[PDB]
Parts: sequence; C-alpha cells; structure tokens
Amino acid sequence: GSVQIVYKPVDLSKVTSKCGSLGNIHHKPGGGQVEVKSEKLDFKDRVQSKIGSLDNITHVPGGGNKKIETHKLTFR
Amino acid sequence: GSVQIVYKPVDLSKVTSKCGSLGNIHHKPGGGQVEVKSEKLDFKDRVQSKIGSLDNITHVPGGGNKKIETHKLTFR
Amino acid sequence: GSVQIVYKPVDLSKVTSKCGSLGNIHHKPGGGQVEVKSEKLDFKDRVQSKIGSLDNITHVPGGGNKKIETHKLTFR
Amino acid sequence: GSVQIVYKPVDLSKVTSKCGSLGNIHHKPGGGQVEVKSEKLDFKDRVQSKIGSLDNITHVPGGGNKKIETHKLTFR
Amino acid sequence: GSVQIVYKPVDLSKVTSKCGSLGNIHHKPGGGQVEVKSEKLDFKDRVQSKIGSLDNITHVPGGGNKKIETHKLTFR
Amino acid sequence: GSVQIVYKPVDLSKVTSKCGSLGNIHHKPGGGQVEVKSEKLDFKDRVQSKIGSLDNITHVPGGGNKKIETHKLTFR
Repeated sequence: GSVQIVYKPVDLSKVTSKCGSLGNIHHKPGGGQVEVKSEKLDFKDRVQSKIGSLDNITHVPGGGNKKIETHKLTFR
Repeated sequence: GSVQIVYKPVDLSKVTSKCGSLGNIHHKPGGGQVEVKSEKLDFKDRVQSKIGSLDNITHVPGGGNKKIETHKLTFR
Repeated sequence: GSVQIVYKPVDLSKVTSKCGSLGNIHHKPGGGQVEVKSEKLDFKDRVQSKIGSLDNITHVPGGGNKKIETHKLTFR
Repeated sequence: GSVQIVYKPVDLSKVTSKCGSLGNIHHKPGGGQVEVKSEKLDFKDRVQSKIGSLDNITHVPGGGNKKIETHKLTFR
Repeated sequence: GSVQIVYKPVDLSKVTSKCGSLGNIHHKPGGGQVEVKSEKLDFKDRVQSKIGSLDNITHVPGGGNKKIETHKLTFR
Repeated sequence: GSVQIVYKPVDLSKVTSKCGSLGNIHHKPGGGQVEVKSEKLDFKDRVQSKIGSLDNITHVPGGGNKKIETHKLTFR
C-alpha cells in the first residue's frame, strides 16, 4: 500500500555543568568478609552476574554528564 | 507496495562541563577476605561474569561526559 | 515492491570538557585474600569471565569523554 | 628482741584437665575501622598502654591450666 | 636482736593436661583500617606501649599450662 | 645483731601435657591498613614500644608449657 513515514526528531538540547574546586575527598573502607556457597551455576542467553565481591570505587569526574538516546522505527 | 521511509534524526546537542581544580582525592582500602565455592560452572550465549573479586578503582576523569546514541530501522 | 528507504541521520553534537589542575590523587590498597573453588568450567558462545581477582586501577584521564554511536538498517 | 618466724606453707595441690577431640573452631572477623586523636601522651612509672588497636586472637591450648602463687615475708 | 627466720615453702604441686586430637582450627581475618594522630610522645620509667596495631594471632599449644611463683623475703 | 635467716624453698612441682595429633591449623589474614602520625618520640629508662604494626603470628608448640619462678632475699 501507499505507506509514507517521515522521521525527523530534532535535538538542540544541552546537558551542562559548572563546578568550582572539586576535591578533598576521602574513601577509607574497613575491609570485610564475604563467603558464597553454590553447587551448580548454569547461565544462558544474556546473563550479567557478580558472585562474591568486595569492591571499592572512588569516581570523581569533573563533569560526569550523560545523554542517552535510543531511536527505533519498525515497519511490517 | 509503494512504501516510502525517510529517516533524518537531527542532533545539534551538546554535553559540556567546566571544572576548576580537581584533586586532593584519597582512596585507602583496608583489605578484606573473599571466598567462593562452586562445583559446576556452565555458561552459554552472551554471559558476563565476575566470581570472587576484591577490586579497587580510583577514576578521576577531568570530563567523564558520555553521549550514547542508538539507531535501528527495520523494514519487512 | 516499490520500496524506498532514505537514511541520513545528522549529528553536529559535541562532548566537551574544561578542567583546571588535575592531580594530588592517592590510591593505597591494603592487600587482601581471595579464594575460589570450582570443579568444571564449561564456557561457550560469547562468555566474558573473571574468576578470583585482586585488581587495583587508578584511571586519571584529562578528558575521559565518550561518544558511542550505533546504526542498524535491516531490509527484507 | 627474741623474734622467731617459721614459714612452711605446704602445697600438694593439682590443677588438671582431660579433654577429648578439641577442634572444628572457626574465627572469621569482618574487618572494621578505628581512629584515635591525641595531642600529648605523657607516661611515667609502670604504665601499660594500647592505643588504636584492631587485634584478633585465636587461642586453643590443649590444657591452658594456670597455677599462680605469691609469697611475701616482710620484717622491719 | 636475736631474730630467727626460717623459710621453707614446700611445693609438690602439678599442673597437668591430657588432650586428644587438637586441630581443624581456622583463623580468617577480613582486614581493617587503623589510624592514630599524636603530637608529643613522652615515655619514662617502665612503659609498655602499643600504638596503631592491626595484629592477628593463632596460638594452639598442645599444653599451654603455666605455673608462676614469686617469693620475697625482706628485712629492714 | 644476732640475726639468722634460713632460705630453702623446696619445689618438686611439675608442669605436664599429653596431646594427640596436633595439626590442620589455618591462619589466612586479609591484609589491612595502618597509619600513625607523631612529631616527637621521647622515650627514656625502660621503655618497650610498638608503633604502626600489621603483624601476623601462628604459634603451634607441641608443649608450650611455662614454669616461671622469681626469688628475692633482701637485707638492709
């Protein structure tokens, strides 16, 4: 049939930050204990897994701004 | 059939940061203990796995800005 | 059939940072213990795996900005 | 003067234990944090001191029996 | 003067243990953090001191029995 | 003057242990962090000091029995 699809999303947006001095940041973890028991692990088809972790992060981006965009057009 | 698809997403967008001095950042973890028991590990078809981690990160990007974009067009 | 697909995504976008002095960053881990027991490892078809890790990262990029873009066009 | 002191304490005592199997003992501390601030420390004449400790003990003596005796005779 | 002192403490005592199997003992500390600030430390005349400790002990003596005896005779 | 002191402490005592198998002992510390700040250390006349320790001990003597005696006879 005479199908017509026009797809023109427009994006002039901005994601912006101003920051002064960024600093004097202390991260001082006091250890710890982690234990995991399992018999069978059986992972299929798009699995993301963490088992038995003791992980420390210090993340100090001067910006850290995010712009996430998705477009999908499906025709049948 | 007479199908017509026009696909012109427009993106003038910006992801921006200004930062002053970035610094005086201390990350000082106090160790720890991790234990994991398993018998069978059986992973198939797009598996991402961490088992038994004791991991430390200091991440200090002057920007660290992200712009993630996805486009899909499906015709049937 | 008389199918017509026009595909012209336009991207003038920018991902930008200004930073002053970047520095005086200290990362000082206090060791640790990790133990993992397993009998069978059986990995197939796009497996990403870490088993038994004691990992330290200091990542200090002056920018560290990311622009990630994906396009797919499927015609049947 | 005609002072006479006789000092003959008699000790036939016993401190005794019987034990079977001694074992299957688990000590698993989960870390912690300790902080102390002080300006002047000024210790004189028989001082015993612990400042800022995070100490773990597992003590499993098969016996661990104690006999402590003091004798004093003083004459002026 | 005609002072007479006789000092014959008698000790036939015993400190005794029997133990079977001694074992299957686990000591697994999860790290930790200790911090101490001081300006002036000024110690004199029989001082015993620990400052800022993160100490682990496993002590498994087959006996560990103690007999401690002190004798003093003083004449002024 | 006609002072007489007789000093004959008698010690037939014993400190004794029997133990079976001694073993299967695990000591597994997960690290840690210790920090100490001081300007002046000023120690005189019989000082015992530990400053900033991260110390691990496994002590497994088959006996580990102690007999301690002090004698003093003083005449002034």
